[PDB]
Amino acid sequence: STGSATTTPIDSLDDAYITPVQIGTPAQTLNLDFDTGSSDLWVFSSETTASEVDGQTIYTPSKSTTAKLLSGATWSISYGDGSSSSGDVYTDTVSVGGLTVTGQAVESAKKVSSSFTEDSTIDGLLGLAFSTLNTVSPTQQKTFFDNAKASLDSPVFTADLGYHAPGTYNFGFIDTTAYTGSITYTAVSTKQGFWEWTSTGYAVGSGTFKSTSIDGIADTGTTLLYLPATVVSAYWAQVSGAKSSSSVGGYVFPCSATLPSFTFGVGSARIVIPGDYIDFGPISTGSSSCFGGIQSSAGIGINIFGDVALKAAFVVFNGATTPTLGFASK
Ligand SMILES: Nc1ccc(F)cn1
Repeated sequence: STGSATTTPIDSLDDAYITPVQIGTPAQTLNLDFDTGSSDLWVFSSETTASEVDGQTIYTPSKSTTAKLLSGATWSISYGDGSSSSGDVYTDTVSVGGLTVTGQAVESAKKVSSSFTEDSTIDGLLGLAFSTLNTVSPTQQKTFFDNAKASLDSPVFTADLGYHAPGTYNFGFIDTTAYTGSITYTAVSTKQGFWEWTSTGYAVGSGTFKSTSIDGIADTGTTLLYLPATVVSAYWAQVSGAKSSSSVGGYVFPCSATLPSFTFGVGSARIVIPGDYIDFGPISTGSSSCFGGIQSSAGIGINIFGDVALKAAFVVFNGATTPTLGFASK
């Protein structure tokens, strides 16, 4: 089998991407944030504290003839932005773009933190990291991809995120029309539960490529590109007026600037992020100071190839016996 679904930026800055997902019988369609950095499929629900729901579409398990409560199971997750959610668990039928998993664990939120409530466009998350990170207790549950993998034509899922435009998540096949050149595959460590790989280096704009190993994760659920302080300083040094702002929480730059591209290495291959992809707009409404899309990982403990990086590429999440990651230009 295969599946294919369109993924769309939630706003004019590509702050995140949502993909429609059918849950239950009859289907209930929720727009979920596909997150290769986490491993829980959780949704806003009929059980979510009312004051914490503000415009999201909810899953109502009592209206699904295929929903079954997973007895005694609870879940609780926290993310790198300080947000969190928790609740109980059902199993139900989940479909993405034509691909169906029966008995998928659907984590129903009883509580969500303020940043989830305040985002009316995201009805939940669909985790696509490794199932070892799933938070369900006392019996850990598998991701949608892990459950579907054996049925797929090929044990892969691909991310083709758009810049200011729709894109595609495919399951079970590689669309060879969706990229230029070839796909370069690179090794993955699953030991932290992430799609953790090692970039071979970087360049800023038209500058010299620096060969240097940068261990990091391919994370569709993180908006920005988080890299070592040395790399980030080298990038922003090329932008007149750019500075690291403690008050704002990262590098800012004049909104009047035209940004240089940023290249990262995948083996001997190169992915070029156009400069415009690095502009995240005014720091506050009407400001002429703009927030940068490349930020230091120093206060994080891991480098993160988030959407800024991934949207410049066609990315293969290869769940073969030995998982790997593939990147192509597009
Ligand atoms: N980096 C993040 C932040 C929030 C979330 F839900 C997932 N990933």
